[PDB]
Amino acid sequence: AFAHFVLIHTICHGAWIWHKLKPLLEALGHKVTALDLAASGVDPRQIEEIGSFDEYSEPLLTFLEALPPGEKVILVGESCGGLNIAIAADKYCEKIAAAVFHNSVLPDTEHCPSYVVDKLMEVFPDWKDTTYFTYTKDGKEITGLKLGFTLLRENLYTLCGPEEYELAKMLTRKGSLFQNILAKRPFFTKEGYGSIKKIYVWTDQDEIFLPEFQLWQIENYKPDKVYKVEGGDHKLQLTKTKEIAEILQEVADTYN
Ligand SMILES: OC(O)(C(F)(F)F)C(F)(F)F
Repeated sequence: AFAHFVLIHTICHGAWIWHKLKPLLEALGHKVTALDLAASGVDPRQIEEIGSFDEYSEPLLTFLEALPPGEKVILVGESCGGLNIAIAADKYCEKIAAAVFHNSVLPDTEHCPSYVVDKLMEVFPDWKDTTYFTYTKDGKEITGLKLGFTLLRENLYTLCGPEEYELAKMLTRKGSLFQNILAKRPFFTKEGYGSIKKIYVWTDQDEIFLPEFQLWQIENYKPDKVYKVEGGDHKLQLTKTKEIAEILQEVADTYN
């Protein structure tokens, strides 16, 4: 079967990390949309204009609003992309056949939206040469960040080629986890987000979202399906592109 995959990058990244995976899925017969979220990739906004993870998710929400009645998509989110999935599923659960988490945060419905991110900062507290700044938007002080190049090299793109790591140094932008805004956000609902099928893809070779955090998330909010990819790194759509496309074909053949 063919599905329409909507690929959702992580913060400080853009549609471009999917540049290898999107032609592979299309060569399998699938339709693929690779969005730039607010102030990400070649989106015209800067991060200081964005006051929350919900506003940051506007390109995905606008995309889902434009789907004609009865068209469903499979959302695929990498790293912080799981939070954009949770936001989208609370507005458009009928339009989501399934959600695939790719070395991604897995929000739940029993704790606050920031919960999984609070646990990530405890498991991975040293972001090496990542720099931080603050800005104010709608009376809230938000901590922005720009991922350090050594963190990019060693923890995110560990096993990627120098031409893939070069794209990350050239294209990663200032972003924000909006953690303090997520902490005071209403909880993801059981009827929207809680109702969708969740497929959890990960590698125990991930150098930022370490096995303790990912195994902690699997036990915290049980996925409908778990796939463990052997080897690769945090960017499995670059180091294990073929393997991710095979898993996504299986999800397409399972969830309607
Ligand atoms: O997903 C990241 O890019 C961040 F957005 F959380 F910073 C990470 F991989 F660096 F953690």
